[PDB]
Amino acid sequence: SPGIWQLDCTHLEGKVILVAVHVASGYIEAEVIPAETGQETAYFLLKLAGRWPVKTVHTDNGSNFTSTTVKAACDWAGIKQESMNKELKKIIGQVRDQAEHLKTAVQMAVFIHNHKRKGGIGGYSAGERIVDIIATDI
Amino acid sequence: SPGIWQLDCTHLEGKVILVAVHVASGYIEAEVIPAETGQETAYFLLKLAGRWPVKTVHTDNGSNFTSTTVKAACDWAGIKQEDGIPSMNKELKKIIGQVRDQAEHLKTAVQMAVFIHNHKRKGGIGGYSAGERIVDIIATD
Ligand SMILES: Cc1onc(-c2ccccc2)c1CO
Repeated sequence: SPGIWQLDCTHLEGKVILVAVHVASGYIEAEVIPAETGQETAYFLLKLAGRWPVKTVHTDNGSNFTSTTVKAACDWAGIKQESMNKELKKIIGQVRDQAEHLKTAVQMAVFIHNHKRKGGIGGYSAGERIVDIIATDI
Repeated sequence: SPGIWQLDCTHLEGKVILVAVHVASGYIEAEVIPAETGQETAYFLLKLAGRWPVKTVHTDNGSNFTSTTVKAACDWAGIKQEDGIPSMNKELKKIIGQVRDQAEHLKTAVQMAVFIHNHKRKGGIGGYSAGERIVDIIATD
């Protein structure tokens, strides 16, 4: 399960957020982009794979995955194509106040989501789960 | 020393590459930006700090770091900003030169070069890559 990611889209304030969730830990990355395009997705995946060892992404059916540029990026990076963010809507809502731009609220919420300890003393954050899973794997 | 990151910039084809180096591992993260503004740096650091446990940052003390926007982002994320504290730039431009022909746009070749830097075995076949060192270094349990 170490290299499996889920990628999905969300539309807010007539704008687009790509969210990737590392499935075994619930760790996320997100970015706001103007539109859900092949180019934008492919750049996103390339960033992702250069940072974590991505093996497989699960995506929705959308055209932005079928593009020639996304397939070239996947081939180049060795990625094979095949709810956790409902919390991210919520966190985006709780911090919307604290910033002018959406892209800033998005990133603040990613920070909050990844650093938040689940459970009591002895708990782990998503950020800690992902690094532990990967370290263990090696 | 595990939460220390150095920030740096490099220029190419007349655009700004913002680079974050994890000091103890060599792991790099990088984005191409329109210009070295307060806002673009703050946005960069905030994305960084949401992805890794960023305790400290060293800067070249460029003017984008003296901006209130950056200092306010560091604050929010609990990062200690350390301006003026002393290449990767050369090694990265050379890797960029090797993949440059495979990408329409610079930004894309930047992420390809980051990927290659992070996956490269350092030393012999018995060794480990930057991507491997950082997780090993950062893993708490
Ligand atoms: C080989 C290999 O196997 N896993 C990784 C890796 C890459 C990025 C982050 C963490 C691990 C690598 C290269 O860095």
